[PDB]
Order: sequence, then C-alpha cells, then structure tokens
Amino acid sequence: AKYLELEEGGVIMQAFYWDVPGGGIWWDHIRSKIPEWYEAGISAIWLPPPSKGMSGGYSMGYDPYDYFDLGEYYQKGTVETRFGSKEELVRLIQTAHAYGIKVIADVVINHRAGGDLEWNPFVGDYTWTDFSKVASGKYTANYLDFHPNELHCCDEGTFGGFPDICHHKEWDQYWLWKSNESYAAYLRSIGFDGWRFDYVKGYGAWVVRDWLNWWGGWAVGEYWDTNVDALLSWAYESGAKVFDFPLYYKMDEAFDNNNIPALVYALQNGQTVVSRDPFKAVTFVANHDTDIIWNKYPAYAFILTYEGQPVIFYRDFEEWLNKDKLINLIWIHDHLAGGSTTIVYYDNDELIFVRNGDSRRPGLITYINLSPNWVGRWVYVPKFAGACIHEYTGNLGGWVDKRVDSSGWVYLEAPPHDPANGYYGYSVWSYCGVG
Ligand SMILES: C[C@H]1O[C@H](O[C@H]2[C@H](O)[C@@H](O)[C@@H](O[C@H]3[C@H](O)[C@@H](O)[C@@H](O)O[C@@H]3CO)O[C@@H]2CO)[C@H](O)[C@@H](O)[C@@H]1N[C@H]1C=C(CO)[C@@H](O)[C@H](O)[C@H]1O
Ligand SMILES: C[C@H]1O[C@H](O[C@H]2[C@H](O)[C@@H](O)[C@@H](O[C@H]3[C@H](O)[C@@H](O)[C@@H](O)O[C@@H]3CO)O[C@@H]2CO)[C@H](O)[C@@H](O)[C@@H]1N[C@H]1C=C(CO)[C@@H](O)[C@H](O)[C@H]1O
Ligand SMILES: [Ca+2]
Ligand SMILES: [Mg+2]
Ligand SMILES: [Mg+2]
Ligand SMILES: [Mg+2]
Ligand SMILES: [Zn+2]
Repeated sequence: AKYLELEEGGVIMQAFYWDVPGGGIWWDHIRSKIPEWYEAGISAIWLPPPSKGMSGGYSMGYDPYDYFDLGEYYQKGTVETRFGSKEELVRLIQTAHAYGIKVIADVVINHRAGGDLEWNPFVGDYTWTDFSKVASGKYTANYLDFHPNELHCCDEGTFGGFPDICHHKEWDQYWLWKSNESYAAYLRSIGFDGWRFDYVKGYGAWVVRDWLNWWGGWAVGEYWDTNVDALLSWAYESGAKVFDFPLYYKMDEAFDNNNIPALVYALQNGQTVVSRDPFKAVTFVANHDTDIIWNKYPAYAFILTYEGQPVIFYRDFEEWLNKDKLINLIWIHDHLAGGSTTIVYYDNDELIFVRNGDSRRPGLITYINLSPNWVGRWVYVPKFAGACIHEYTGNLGGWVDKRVDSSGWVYLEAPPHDPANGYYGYSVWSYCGVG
C-alpha cells in the first residue's frame, strides 16, 4: 500500500453496496478504481461474496449456492455472477496486489441457498437441501449438512428461511476450510488475503477460530449487536475483529442530533468496541445493510482521526461525498493519527480531542463542529506546548499555522458545519513540517 498496510491498521474500502449495477461489470469496474484508490492511500478492499448464488445474475452473493463457482459455470441462469466472471475477479485481485492493496473475501457460511428439493427425514418434510448438482462438483451437500440433524436441532442462529449449515459435521468443515481443497483454500489460492465473516451470530466462534488457525490473515466478523460485551466475547473467542456497531449507533445519536455528549459518554464508559479494545474494532460510517448517519463529514473525521481501524463506504467515496476530504482524512489517519486519546473539550455541538502519538505518527488535535457558524476557543494542549502547529485539512480556507505558548494554550478554530454550502465542520492540527 502507499501508506499503512492492512495489518498495520490501514484504511479499508468497502468496494460495493447493495444492488450494484449487474451484468457482470462490477469486478472490472472496481479494477478500474484500483490505481485511484492506491493514490488515495487505501490499504485493502472488501469485495462482496464472490460465489454463484441462488438468484444467479441478481444475487448479491449472500445466498450462496455453489461456493466453488466464482463466475465460470453455467447454472442459475448465468455463467458470470452478478459481479463478473472468475477470470475478471482474479484479474481484479491480482491488480489490487500489483498496487500493494490487499483483498478481503466476504465469507457467507451460516447458510446456503438455491438447493434442490429433497425429502428430509429429520424434518419430516421436503427441504431445499439438495446441493448434489452444483456445477463445480465441489462441496455437494444434503439434509445431513443442515439443522436440524442427528447431532442437534439447531445452533446459535438462523437467517430467514435459508438452510442453516451445521459446521459440526466433518464434511462441512473439510469443504469450507479444513483442507487444501476447501473454500478457504480456493479463495486464498486466487489471492484473497483476509476475511469478512457474514452473520457470525449464526454459528460458533470456534468456526472462525479454526478457519484462522488454518489460513491466518486479517479477519473481521459481522456480529450485529449493540452489546459490547457480546461483540468482544465473540472477538476473543474467534480471534477475529468485529465491526463496531455500538460506535455506529452512537455516532448517529451524536452527529445527527447535535448531541456529541452521547458519543463521548459511550466512549468513556466502554460502550463502544473501539474504546474497550481499539485493536479489535473495525469502525465505519455506513455499509450495504445500514446507512442512518446523515451528517457523514464529522463521522468520517471522527473514525479517521480516532482509534480503531476505519472502513470507507464505496458510495461515500465514489459517489456522494467530497472525495478530496476523504483523501485528506486518509492521509491524516496514516501520518498523524496515532497513540492514546485525550478528550480536550465537548458539548452539544463541539468535540476536541488529542491523539498523543506513537512511534510513527506524531499525534494530532481534532476539532469537530456541528454548528452552522465558525467556532473558536482556547484549549489546553501541553503536548504541543511551545510548538508550531499547522491545520492539515484546509477547511479553514487556506494555509493556517499557530504558535502554542510555553504553557500549552492555543486558540483553536473550526469551520461551520454546512456541507450544502461547502463547509465541512472540522479542522485537524499537528506539528508543522510533517508533510
Ligand atoms: C497501529 C495501531 O494504531 C492504533 O492503535 C493505537 C491505540 O488505539 C491507542 O490506544 C494506543 O495504544 C497504545 C497502548 O494503549 C499501550 O498500552 C501500548 O501498547 O502502546 C500503544 C501505542 O503504541 O496507540 C496505538 C498505536 O497508535 C489503532 O487504533 C490500532 O487499530 C492499530 N493496530 C494495527 C496494528 C497491528 C499490529 O502491529 C494489529 O494488531 C491490528 O489489527 C491493526 O489494526
Ligand atoms: C457423502 C456424504 O458425506 C456427508 O454425510 C455424512 C454425515 O455428515 C454424517 O453426519 C453421517 O451421517 C450419518 C448419521 O450420522 C447417522 O445418524 C445416520 O443418519 O446415517 C447418516 C448417513 O446416512 O455420515 C454421512 C456419510 O455417510 C455429507 O454431509 C453428505 O452431504 C454427503 N452426501 C453426498 C451424497 C449424496 C448421494 O447421492 C447427495 O445426496 C449429497 O449431495 C452429497 O453431498
Ligand atoms: Ca446457524
Ligand atoms: Mg463480465
Ligand atoms: Mg441518522
Ligand atoms: Mg458549543
Ligand atoms: Zn450443527
């Protein structure tokens, strides 16, 4: 990558959204963006589930049918998946690698879909559990591979009415990750570096732990819950990171309702994954399932200057927000945003905090303002005492430098929050001469 690598906490780009244009053009489209994302500082890309789904060309990949068909077998009415051909996917992955950008596979293994009808003796009725006809000829399955079966009636959870995979069966373990012929092996063989596990609340953390013991690589699990104890419990049991949904909902409460204290209190009370273990939290402002934060500028300013590992949503970067602002924040994240965090000030519409720096990043001062007016106030930041500080976003309208007195006091300023008029509501500062 250009700056920090994925394993170093680099910025991740979720390279899709719900219902992206079909026709098998997505892999090629994302490939065309790789050079631009490289220059922007992106360290890795998270791609949608790559396998042929039940809905064929209409599938977003979350209804996997033939795990080993990445768009090269004719079935479910199409050869390519909604995203493209296997060849196009491999080309995308290898192109990302050419630019030093890692690739994350979206692993959907709680359930399967598109199976044929067969008599299920455990249910006493017909179920869509016959996967004997998958065109790849790999990982066929039947009622013995789903719940209920002879081992138990169910596991941690189900997803709608889709057949629920029983990972306790050796056949399923072998085909998913526990062998050199597995789905994990296949994904790794074509270049996937890391993993994003879908609906992990639906099965045991032990599944992800064994998968990682076999293949390693960066990993995150999608555990949809606001209970931090549950998310972290899963994170430690699985050995993977978790998406910080608690932070997401708190940022909505705070930035969308002029109520920053709600966020600060959640952080201070360990009610976010990031404020408890920033090495386990994958932060985000929006994703393909939920997008409730309207005031995205202060939200991105926050996750790109605060602790944790941030993910930028495709639509925000490529379609909806001022791309230059996100490019600037990525630079700030990788060059200045390091160390512990000290909250300097906060009220309904203002948030000022300091990143104390680490071995590679000197630290910074973030000043978020939700009000439609210019704001300024004296702040006590002894870390920068007697130093020359520079504003690195340009949001004040130009080149701005300030001299912090020997005591640590300096008059900090932030622009109005009025994106409709070109004002973004935040300023970021650090030592002069960094870059
Ligand atoms: C690279 C790292 O950057 C960020 O981590 C910072 C923490 O958020 C801060 O709290 C602070 O942690 C310090 C510890 O509290 C202290 O006990 C001691 O261990 O020193 C730490 C600082 O050196 O500073 C951290 C570094 O700036 C970010 O939040 C975090 O996600 C990043 N971790 C990445 C790096 C590695 C391996 O080297 C992987 O474990 C993670 O998956 C990466 O995301
Ligand atoms: C070949 C077969 O392998 C797997 O089936 C094994 C089950 O997973 C095990 O749990 C065990 O099932 C036995 C029960 O433990 C026992 O209580 C009793 O119910 O007998 C069961 C066996 O009849 O052993 C099974 C292997 O003998 C895998 O789960 C399963 O999908 C595999 N079936 C393939 C074979 C056909 C036949 O045309 C197709 O229907 C399927 O698509 C194939 O995948
Ligand atoms: Ca399940
Ligand atoms: Mg195509
Ligand atoms: Mg909202
Ligand atoms: Mg105020
Ligand atoms: Zn089971």
